[PDB]
Amino acid sequence: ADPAAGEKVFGKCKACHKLDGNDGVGPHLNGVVGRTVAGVDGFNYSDPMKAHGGDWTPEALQEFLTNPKAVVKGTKMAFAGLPKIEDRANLIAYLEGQQ
Ligand code: HEC
Repeated sequence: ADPAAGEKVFGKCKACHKLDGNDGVGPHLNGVVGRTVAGVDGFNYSDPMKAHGGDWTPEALQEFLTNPKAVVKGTKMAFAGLPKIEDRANLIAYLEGQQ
């Protein structure tokens, strides 16, 4: 629930994601909470991501951020994961502020 702490955790995402609407290694993450999974038009998602379905609910997001390949097997997102629930919670709060 701490957006300020979440901002710091986002430092682990900035190498591939932006919050300014621009897509790069990964799709822009501004407005990602509750967003259709694989919903950014034009971004070249992996087949597993496109087949996942549903939305990026806070729960779906926290699980994915703990272990990306366990939630979306075969994803092209090469991030090891955030093992601490507090870090995931704070990051999600930060993302929610950037909706
Ligand atoms: C590059 C080395 C990455 C790092 C570090 C992080 N992410 Fe990522 N992410 C990356 C790619 C290439 C992709 C597409 C994956 C695919 O299989 O197509 C993604 C995707 C996401 C998504 C899905 C977004 C959607 O529009 O469906 C999310 C929610 C996401 N990434 C979140 C995220 C966060 C919060 C990170 C820091 C903890 C993070 N990613 C790091 C590449 C990379």
